[PDB]
Order: sequence, then structure tokens, then C-alpha cells
Amino acid sequence: TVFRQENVDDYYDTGEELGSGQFAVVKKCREKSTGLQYAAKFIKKRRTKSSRRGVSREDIEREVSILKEIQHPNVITLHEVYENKTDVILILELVAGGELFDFLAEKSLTEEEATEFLKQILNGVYYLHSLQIAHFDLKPENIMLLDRNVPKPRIKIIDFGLAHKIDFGNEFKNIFGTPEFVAPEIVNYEPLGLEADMWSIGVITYILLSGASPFLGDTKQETLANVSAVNYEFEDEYFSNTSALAKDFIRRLLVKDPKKRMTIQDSLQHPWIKPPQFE
Ligand SMILES: Nc1ncnc2c1ncn2[C@@H]1O[C@H](COP(=O)(O)OP(=O)(O)O)[C@@H](O)[C@H]1O
Ligand SMILES: [Mg+2]
Repeated sequence: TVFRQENVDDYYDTGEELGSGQFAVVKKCREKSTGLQYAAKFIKKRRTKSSRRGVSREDIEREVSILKEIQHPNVITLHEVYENKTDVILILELVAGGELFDFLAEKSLTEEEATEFLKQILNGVYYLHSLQIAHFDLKPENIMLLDRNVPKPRIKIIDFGLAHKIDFGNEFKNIFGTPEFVAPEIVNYEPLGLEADMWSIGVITYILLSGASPFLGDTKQETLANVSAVNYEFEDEYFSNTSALAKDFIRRLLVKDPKKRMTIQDSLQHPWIKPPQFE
């Protein structure tokens, strides 16, 4: 599909840089016609076939197709798309309160502060999985807060660069994210489905409760090995006054066999809740 090929600067003014990827840079911007603010994500296109730099058109089209389907309080929405010879430019909903990642670097969290965040993440993922969309890159840097300076911040899931529609219950190959957060089936290059997201949620939950990463090794390869082996434990020093139900929630997500892992629907009914790979 093609996108609007007018100069984006004719319609938007750009401001501060909000964030950076290997092939993307995200800048605050303001639409001239409405004065509304957005985040413009500039994704570098492939310059050839078989070039390693930039993102393939097929991959950019998939990210755009998925973003266009989304409208939910806990996910990002897509406003407009532009393109030119070098970039595709996604005008995304602005999330102005920073990464959950940097929020956690400031603040440990109480179990209630952890569940406040987690319930919203689970609601956003329930929405996506209801659509058969696997996000495949869930981690604290890809959660954003609308406002950091409130006692119970609202979050939106961002970064659909690895997301895929799963229309057969699994897809074959193999959308490798960040070693600390990827499920064993990603590590082992096995068919992947919605369950891989649920593993990432267990990793995120462990970190929210402890400030520590459950599988992190000294090298990317050692982390990957730890993940495949399900090499983690609840350190007394971090978890001694965490509730057993919170540990139970994590244990049921950090399960090697995706068939045996909690589903997003299971996770919402759980008693605790129910009311870049190579060095
Ligand atoms: N809608 C948004 N609002 C505010 N900041 C954003 C938004 N989207 C992305 N960012 C920031 O930009 C960074 C990179 O964007 P991302 O979508 O993760 O691109 P990629 O992971 O493909 O490089 C994020 O980690 C975040 O800090
Ligand atoms: Mg990111």
C-alpha cells in the first residue's frame, strides 16, 4: 500500500526527540491545522533488496496495518502515515509521561502499584490478543505513561514493529526481540503464538515487584540460555515480603511449554488480579 507523499513538514512542526531505535527516531510534533500534538516515528526504509540497514517494506506495511486496526485506552493509536524516499513517518498518539522503564529507574514498587500497572497492561494485551495480534516486544521500554506525576499513572502499550497477526494459532519465523524478555520458543526458533506475550508479562511482573531481571546473564547468549532452561528463582532478598499469590501469578506465566502457560483470559481471572539478540 502507498502512503501520503506530501512533505510532512508542510502539515506538522517537529519538536523534541522523544526516543530512538536502531531504525527509527521518534519526535514530538504538532499538526498545523488543529494544533494537536503527536509523536512522529520516522522509520528508515531499505535502500536495496538484501540491504541490512533500514526496515523492509513488507515489515513497515505490517506495522501500519496492525496500528490501523487499534483503538483501545491502553494501546497507541495511529493518526496518519506519510512517506518519502528515505522514511515512512507514522504520526502516532503522543504519550507524554515517559517509559515505564524510566519511571521504574526513578522510584521499588508496592504490590498494589505493581498491580495498578499490570491490570492496564493485561487489559491492553487482552484487546490485542482478542484481535489475534501478538505484540512480540513487550518490555518496560515499550510501555509509556500518559502522566508520570500522578499517584496511579495510566499506560499505553507502544512499538508495534514486531507485532504479527496470528491467524493459525502460530506463525513460523521468528520475530526475535530483547533477550531478557523473549520466551523460550523465540530462543529455540520454534513456531510462535500469542503465548509468547504472556511469558513477557511474567518477566515484566517479576521486575515490577523486585527491580531485578529474572533471566539476565552477563552476555546476551547467557541470558538466552537462562531463558530456554527456565533458569530463574525468587530471591529471598527481593521477594521475602511479597505475597505468595504474586509469586504464583509469575510461576504460571514463566512456563516453558506455551500450551501450559496462562492465557491472557486466565491471567485476568487469576486470584491476584481478579477483583537485538547477538553480541
Ligand atoms: N507514541 C509515543 N509517544 C512518546 N514516545 C514514544 C512514542 N512512541 C515511541 N516513543 C519513544 O521512542 C522510542 C522508540 O520508539 P519505538 O516505537 O520503540 O521504535 P523501535 O523500537 O522500532 O526503534 C520508545 O522506546 C519511546 O521512548
Ligand atoms: Mg522500543
